[PDB]
Amino acid sequence: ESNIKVMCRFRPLNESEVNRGDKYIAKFQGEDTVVIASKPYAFDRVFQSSTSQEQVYNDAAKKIVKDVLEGYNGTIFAYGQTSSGKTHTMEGKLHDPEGMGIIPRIVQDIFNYIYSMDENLEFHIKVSYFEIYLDKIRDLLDVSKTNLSVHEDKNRVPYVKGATERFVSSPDEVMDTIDEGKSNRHVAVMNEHSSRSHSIFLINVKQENTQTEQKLSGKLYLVDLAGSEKVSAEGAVLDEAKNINKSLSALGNVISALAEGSTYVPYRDSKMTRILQDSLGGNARTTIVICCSPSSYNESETKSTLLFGQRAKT
Repeated sequence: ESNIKVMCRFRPLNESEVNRGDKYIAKFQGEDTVVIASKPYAFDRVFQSSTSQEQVYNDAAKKIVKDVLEGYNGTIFAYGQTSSGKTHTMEGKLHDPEGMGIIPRIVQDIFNYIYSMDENLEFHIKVSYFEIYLDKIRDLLDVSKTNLSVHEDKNRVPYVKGATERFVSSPDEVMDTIDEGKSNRHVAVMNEHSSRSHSIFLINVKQENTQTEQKLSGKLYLVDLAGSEKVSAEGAVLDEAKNINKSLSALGNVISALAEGSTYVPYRDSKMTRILQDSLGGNARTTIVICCSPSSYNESETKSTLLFGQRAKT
């Protein structure tokens, strides 16, 4: 009923960390569940370390991509604490086909589809890239715009006023756009390269059918979530933490309302969920990719992650 799928990916394992003296802590009872500290967590799918990039994309994103090319909206969330493998899962290696993670594979599927239609279909792809930072909407493609707003049009379709829309005509133009924006996202520092905001990448695929003169329009949102911080330097990083946690809780409330089939879903309680209202719940398709470390050293954070993912399971 909810249309939301939660998928948990576990990472290997690496040499540097085996030499520190860590245990694997994660046990699997089938395609379903991960068991950590004797507690079971069931999801829509659990990927162990042997699961390839391509098969993660196939399970998580491929049919969402098809649906947007058929005129639907969709959303993919990436959640994980640092070193959970969130970036390997979402981006991977640029031009490596085995290889590349979810986002470049999406871009590759879209343009293959386009190239294979050629005659019959005319495409215009608009991309946007912005972050939710300290509850402000900042454009990552134009840093001069640091405080945008969300609105609804006449048919209650959400839009970000003033956000940069770039036309793109090839996979390279798309990845370039991603890179420009990454260079502007708020990161920091006792972890390391720690996102201090949520990022939203929008792929808007507009179609016109040559033969029939009929238009199609689909929105695909790629949301990279900053991890919840258990922070009590009591200054700007504090404000960052409290905002990250609130927005995650607001998202979790909506996610949970949808998963439990609530007749009222509280989209209004945060800027992100207002932005995502036509692409999260209803006839939209969503995958939540939560990334976890197997390491014993990470055990409480992957627990934090798993429980957040559970807010979304029916």
